[PDB]
Amino acid sequence: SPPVVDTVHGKVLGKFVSLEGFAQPVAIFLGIPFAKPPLGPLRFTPPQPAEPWSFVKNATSYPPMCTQDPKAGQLLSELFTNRKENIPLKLSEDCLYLNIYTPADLTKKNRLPVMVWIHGGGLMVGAASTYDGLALAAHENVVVVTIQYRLGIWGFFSTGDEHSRGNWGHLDQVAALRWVQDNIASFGGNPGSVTIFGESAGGESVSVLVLSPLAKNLFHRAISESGVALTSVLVKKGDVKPLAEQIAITAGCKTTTSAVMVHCLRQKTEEELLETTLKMKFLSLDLQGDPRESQPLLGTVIDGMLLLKTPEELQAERNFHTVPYMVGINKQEFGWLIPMLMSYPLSEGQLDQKTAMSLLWKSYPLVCIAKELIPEATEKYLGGTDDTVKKKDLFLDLIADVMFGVPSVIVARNHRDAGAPTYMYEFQYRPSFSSDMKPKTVIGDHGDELFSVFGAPFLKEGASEEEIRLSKMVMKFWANFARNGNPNGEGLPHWPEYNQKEGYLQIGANTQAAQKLKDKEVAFWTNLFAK
Amino acid sequence: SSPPVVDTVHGKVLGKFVSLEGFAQPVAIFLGIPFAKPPLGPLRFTPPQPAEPWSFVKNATSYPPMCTQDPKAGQLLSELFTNRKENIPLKLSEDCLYLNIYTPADLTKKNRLPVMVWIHGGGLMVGAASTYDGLALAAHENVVVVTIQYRLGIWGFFSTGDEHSRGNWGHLDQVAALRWVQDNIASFGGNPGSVTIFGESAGGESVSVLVLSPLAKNLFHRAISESGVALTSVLVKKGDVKPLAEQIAITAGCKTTTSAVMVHCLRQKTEEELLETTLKMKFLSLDLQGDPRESQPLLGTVIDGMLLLKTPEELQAERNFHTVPYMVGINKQEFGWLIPMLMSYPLSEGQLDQKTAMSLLWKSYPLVCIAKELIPEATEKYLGGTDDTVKKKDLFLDLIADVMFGVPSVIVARNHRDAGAPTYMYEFQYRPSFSSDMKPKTVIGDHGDELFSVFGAPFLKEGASEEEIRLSKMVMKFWANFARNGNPNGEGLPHWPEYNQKEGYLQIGANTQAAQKLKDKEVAFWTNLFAK
Amino acid sequence: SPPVVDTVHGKVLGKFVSLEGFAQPVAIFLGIPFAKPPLGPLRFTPPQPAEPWSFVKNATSYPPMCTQDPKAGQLLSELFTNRKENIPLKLSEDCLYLNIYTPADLTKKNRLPVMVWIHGGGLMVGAASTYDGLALAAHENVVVVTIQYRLGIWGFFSTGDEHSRGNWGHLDQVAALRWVQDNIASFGGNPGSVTIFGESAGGESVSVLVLSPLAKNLFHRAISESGVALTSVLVKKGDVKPLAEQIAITAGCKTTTSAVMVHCLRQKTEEELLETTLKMKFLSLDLQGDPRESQPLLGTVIDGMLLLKTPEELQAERNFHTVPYMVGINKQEFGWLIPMLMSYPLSEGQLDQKTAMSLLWKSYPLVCIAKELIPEATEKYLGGTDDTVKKKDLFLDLIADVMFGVPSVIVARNHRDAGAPTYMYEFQYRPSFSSDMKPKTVIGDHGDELFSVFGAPFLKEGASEEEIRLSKMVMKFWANFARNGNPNGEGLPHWPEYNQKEGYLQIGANTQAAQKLKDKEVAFWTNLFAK
Ligand SMILES: *[C@@H]1O[C@H](CO)[C@@H](O[C@H]2O[C@H](CO)[C@@H](O)[C@H](O)[C@H]2NC(C)=O)[C@H](O)[C@H]1NC(C)=O
Ligand SMILES: CC(=O)N[C@H]1[C@H]([C@H](O)[C@H](O)CO)O[C@@](O)(C(=O)O)C[C@@H]1O
Ligand SMILES: Nc1c2c(nc3ccccc13)CCCC2
Ligand SMILES: Nc1c2c(nc3ccccc13)CCCC2
Ligand SMILES: Nc1c2c(nc3ccccc13)CCCC2
Ligand SMILES: *[C@@H]1O[C@H](CO)[C@@H](O)[C@H](O)[C@H]1NC(C)=O
Ligand SMILES: *[C@@H]1O[C@H](CO)[C@@H](O)[C@H](O)[C@H]1NC(C)=O
Repeated sequence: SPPVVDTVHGKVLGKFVSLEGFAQPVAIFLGIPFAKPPLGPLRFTPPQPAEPWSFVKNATSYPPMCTQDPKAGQLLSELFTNRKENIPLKLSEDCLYLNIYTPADLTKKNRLPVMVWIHGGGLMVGAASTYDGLALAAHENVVVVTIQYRLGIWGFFSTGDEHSRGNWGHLDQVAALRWVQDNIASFGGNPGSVTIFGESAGGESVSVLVLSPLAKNLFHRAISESGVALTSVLVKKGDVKPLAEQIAITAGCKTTTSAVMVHCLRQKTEEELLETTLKMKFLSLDLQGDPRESQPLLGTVIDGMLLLKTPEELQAERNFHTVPYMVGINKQEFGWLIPMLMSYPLSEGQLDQKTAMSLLWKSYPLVCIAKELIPEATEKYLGGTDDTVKKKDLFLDLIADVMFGVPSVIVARNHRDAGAPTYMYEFQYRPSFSSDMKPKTVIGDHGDELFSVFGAPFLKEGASEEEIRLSKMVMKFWANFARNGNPNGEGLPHWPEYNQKEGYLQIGANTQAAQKLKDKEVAFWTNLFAK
Repeated sequence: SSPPVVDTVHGKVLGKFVSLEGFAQPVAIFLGIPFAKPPLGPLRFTPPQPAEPWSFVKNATSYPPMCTQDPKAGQLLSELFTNRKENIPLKLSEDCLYLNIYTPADLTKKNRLPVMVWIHGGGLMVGAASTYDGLALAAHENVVVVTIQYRLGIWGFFSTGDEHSRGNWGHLDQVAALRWVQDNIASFGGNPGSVTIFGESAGGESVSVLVLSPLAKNLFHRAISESGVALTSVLVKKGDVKPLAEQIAITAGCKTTTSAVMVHCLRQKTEEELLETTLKMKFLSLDLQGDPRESQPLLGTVIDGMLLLKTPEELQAERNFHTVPYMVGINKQEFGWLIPMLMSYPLSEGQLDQKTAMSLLWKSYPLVCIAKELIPEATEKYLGGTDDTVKKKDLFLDLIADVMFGVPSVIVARNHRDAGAPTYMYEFQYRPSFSSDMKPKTVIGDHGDELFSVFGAPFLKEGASEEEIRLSKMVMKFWANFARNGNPNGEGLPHWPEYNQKEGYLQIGANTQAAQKLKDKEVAFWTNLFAK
Repeated sequence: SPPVVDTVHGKVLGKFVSLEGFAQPVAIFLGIPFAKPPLGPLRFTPPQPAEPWSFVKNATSYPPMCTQDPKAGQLLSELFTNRKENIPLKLSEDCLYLNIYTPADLTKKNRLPVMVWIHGGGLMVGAASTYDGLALAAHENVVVVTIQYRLGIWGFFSTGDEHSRGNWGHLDQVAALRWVQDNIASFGGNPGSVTIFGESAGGESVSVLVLSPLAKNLFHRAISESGVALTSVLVKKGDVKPLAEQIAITAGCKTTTSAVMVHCLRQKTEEELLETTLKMKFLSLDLQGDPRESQPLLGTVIDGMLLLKTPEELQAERNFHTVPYMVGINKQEFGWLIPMLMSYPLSEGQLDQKTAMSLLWKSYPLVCIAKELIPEATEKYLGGTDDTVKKKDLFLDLIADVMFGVPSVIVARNHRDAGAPTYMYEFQYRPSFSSDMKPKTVIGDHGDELFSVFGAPFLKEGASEEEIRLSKMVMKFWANFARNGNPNGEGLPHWPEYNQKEGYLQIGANTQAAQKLKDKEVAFWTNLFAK
């Protein structure tokens, strides 16, 4: 009969789902509320605990995804899902739910490691239901939890002061982790061993939680995939008041004071805030006016609750409570996916430096390179050869290194020097699940590792023995890390720890260890930004 | 100093004098003259009506607003296509049926200069007349330049397929502006007996549409279509238009019970709600999700029974159209950069394998209409010649350009010629210094590049080489000679052969010379392919 | 291939439908517009000519029915339709359409008689699509046309002055008759021979058209089935201003002036006017307050365009169209359907005079019998027996006679005395198509003749031979009347003309002639109301 688990707030009914090659059916619970719906006065406020229910709550239907651009959200889900057919999702402000995939025999007593997944999507789009934890759970014997949190205006609107601090979405992630602590034992998970992992904005969220005192003791291991707190495009520094006013004005609100803007925005309907979102044209590279004034995403701010100061300052603090941390990147972070989703103005296979400099300046919101420095940056990367074809490839490497490569290594180095176990990787592989619109030459594009991590080869059809093995290896590395804070194990290539030798693992068709990931790039960019 | 005051049928207008270096007679410029009644309220989705007469003098010296459209796309396109020094920021408004006049004539005396009426492009969804400054062309060639505006998007082309909302309101506005020219241009030193209509892209398709429409009879005497004709499928809705109409009404929160209900409901919506609906439909952007055959890139021309009695193809099969001198042209790389960029094509890698190419070509259905079964043959034909992946990408862009512009342009020219009318063709291949900085140096003759020569950008903007200056002078000469005689030829200019059975055409660029049989093989390949 | 006809405003495409045993198929055209949609500023104004269309208009789907109580309209359509299955109809203010059923060979030239049907429904509900003309058209070789007209508030709102005269629905009826004159020949119809017929409110409409100068030359024969201009409830006499104001107030409008009330009601959405309609509780007997103040329906008024004076004044003046006129009633007009639809308070097979008197006073809006006269009226109908079962039956008769019986005979008499051919009938048969909720004892209830007139026995599945025989005879009489202004013909029982002998036909399983229909009832009520 259907699995029924008892949680703090009430009973929940899930369903059993078997996976070829496993005798123990996985118990799946969809749409479990971990907080009170952020509706009405609750919009733009920290999450409150869910209210208890009387009988058995049916947890067998996908929850709606947080309000976001429905077309961009659906496209993204289609490109990222590990399941056979993408699941159409409904939109709603009532989205603070989480899905659980437990391989534990609930009739007995278990304490399996827990892996909490934080999806990406620039903090503007995305959903938990996009990711099916069936394969990872069944193959690695771990409890997989996929959570949701407020996005866009709903999750990050900030006036820069106490009337709307911001980071609601991040507070939601924290609320989910607190929920896991109080309830995961009932699903056969060990609250004493929770690993948080995510990619892109999800990786940046994990990185933020790692530096936050609010998340202390809510997790014991962390994994950031293609995204950290130093990925400047997701973190807003300085005064955020101007942005708040641009949003309120576009929404048809007065900007008399912070309290007035917030109060007015709380009165707007979901559709009105969604229409405001579309007018702001987020997720897109603005090619008009001054690049310095364009804000393609609404993200993390230094609110004073979640983050006491900038991530750059919080890293140097060699004494906070640490946890094993794995930080990785993909070979071509800006190879296709991101540029495509941002309508990046690149269509020619040949790029000249004059144009490169123009594009880089227009890319200010993503790279933050002062106009006076564009020449140096461009010359450093493109002055290499006289092949304009190779020049555009190097240009894509430049964006990638600034957005993910250098930030990741800098975070890893600081985590290491803080005395905590650190691991790094570089993923280079072109999955068969890639979009038909993605050139075959792109290898290790943003998000390419997700298919291996969530066992797509075991849910989706068609996959070479090589792709299947790669997924088994990756899931093993990730689950081993979940269990012991060390990815190593028998039958797996050796993954050196990221110490002073800066060893890291190159993951792909052929997997081996290497040293000094992005060494020269970090040196160059650190000196450039120093100016 | 003393501003020029002209007497129009509806009242007096006051303009301003502007001097262009190299000419004694200052050009009299009149901005924002209304040629129709503001299409507000119950007038939305109906034919344009005559402007109301006014007393005293109407000050015509401020740019009029551009018709309601995506403000970000509208403004960006304006910056990319303007020929003046600084782009003029424009206001949005449903009250947009205005035109600007640039007359080089001496209004104190009598003048009958040839008149050139410009119709801007922008997929019938965006654009403005003010983007194009007629000062240079007017002074340099002694012609009266008129830039007109017309309703765009929902306001200009919403159609229910029946009598409740036939559609083509934007084209009816173009007709009304031409009618205003006939009745008023003489007062500005123009000759209503010699009116030339020219436009680029959607503007070119409009010109082509006017050539095939009974409503435009005796309104123009010469025509020029630049990069766009009535056979550019994407702009001409063929088949049942009801589905698109219902989808627009639904998005606007309207019931679809009957056509009259849809129309009545949309008429009650505010300008902002319709603009929000427009932004939600996400027009002029490649939809990468779902079935490509359901994507609706834009709202456009329909066979309404008033403007167009039947499809363009049928109208030309039978020589049923205005046999005025016609110049049809294209640029070397129509889909080179500007359009793929504005439509958000996924070409960040700049390279492309055949499998990826067939995938995008299929997603490009709304633009090219190539059945999935035919994609392999179409792709093999263009990319199979080389193994280089970057080159393949270049050939892929040529393939899309040939289908949207190249082939349609030649087919139209041939039908116009075979109808015994004077026909001319050209292929523009040059990269202006006024190109966007984000546009690589390898893109030459991209969509819109010829506009800078036609409107004398080298004489209004700065940094033009002597070669570019010489090109613009030659092009304006050709265009104005054509406007004057229906033949572009003149002393001092390369010989431009007429597009007859020999199919001669002019290659315009750094090197300007006559050639023959433009896109001959391509027309043959595609005419056969589309026949299954 | 499909039938394509050329009409003044353009081409229309219909469809061929064959009837078992008929060689030539019937051409059917559904939803042809005969006027411009009465939307926006056209609400509460006379109908305007329809705009022409350019190609071929597809007229093969049923048009919507004019806005009205959706629950009530659907129920009524289901009870009256002659089709095998009732068609669900959509609501819309855009409802000025008509359906055509022509048995003619369109490839030739035909001049078949035309019968224009005006549906009933108290001028508050109803639809043309409820009535299928296939059978009547094929069996009698006549062109059948079913029309629609504005209903309720949209069709009859009147301020009592020039700012909103009222009777928009009747003007819509005139517009359709005008369209028939200009276009019917194209459908094989003869504009020189048009017969208008309807039942209930449609019967009253036909009666009003006979008295209106606006309809001269639009028809040549008329048939009123259970309803005439003397059926008081459908005709507003006196000052209509108070009702106008009550509707305005219910809709949230000010009543400062007529123009202000009209202008305000024009800005209301269809839904708002429908909600106002529901709050008014039309088509329902009000059991609260003074019976004299309740208005169960919005109807005809003496506007000065359609009607220049009350029917009574126009009859005395002998000022009207002297076309052949057939006027009939059913045995039990208030037998079940109407009392049921009005939520009439009667659930006992027995009724005492005291209760009867209270009910009759409550029925004021339907009968207009002053309270001081209630005793005499009641004593005259019930006082003859002690059987309280027979008393309630007699109570229903009294309502029926006052609403239909007497008014019909008086109208027949005035028409006869005006020198025009007149015929009367009394229908007494219980169709097998009656509702399952209608007691078997009710015979000749309101609307029962409709199934015979429209040939339900030929469209519905398996009707008894007796019922089939009755319908063939009725359609025969109706069609002979249509072509000759005299129903008589070969093989049909003799139907005497309604002259000084006052002969009329008793239609039923046994059809025979009789004399002096409701003669004593008319004498009684005429004397009573004269007080
Ligand atoms: C005319 O309209 C009808 C109804 O819209 C079309 O009929 C087809 O679709 C209807 C259901 O959506 C059905 O009622 C019809 O039975 C169905 N069959 C056909 C094709 O007749 C019809 O195609 C239209 N014809 C024209 C000339 O457009
Ligand atoms: C919306 C509108 O009508 N603006 C018009 C303005 C106003 O008339 C003036 O600013 C006076 O208010 O001036 C013009 O006519 C003009 O000078 O050419 C252009 C423009 O169309
Ligand atoms: N996944 C995305 C990320 C970023 N931008 C994006 C923009 C559009 C769609 C997806 C995105 C910025 C860096 C973090 C990841
Ligand atoms: N997106 C388009 C633009 C232009 N023409 C177009 C023609 C067809 C389809 C899309 C188009 C002209 C310049 C502005 C952009
Ligand atoms: N009140 C009346 C109702 C109906 N018809 C009527 C016909 C005439 C006069 C009053 C009527 C049909 C059913 C609903 C009520
Ligand atoms: C739970 O809901 C699902 C549909 O989402 C349904 O299949 C199932 O019957 C429900 N369980 C119970 C017992 O309500
Ligand atoms: C005409 O309009 C211009 C622009 O606003 C203004 O500067 C000028 O004073 C006006 N002249 C007249 C005639 O009012």
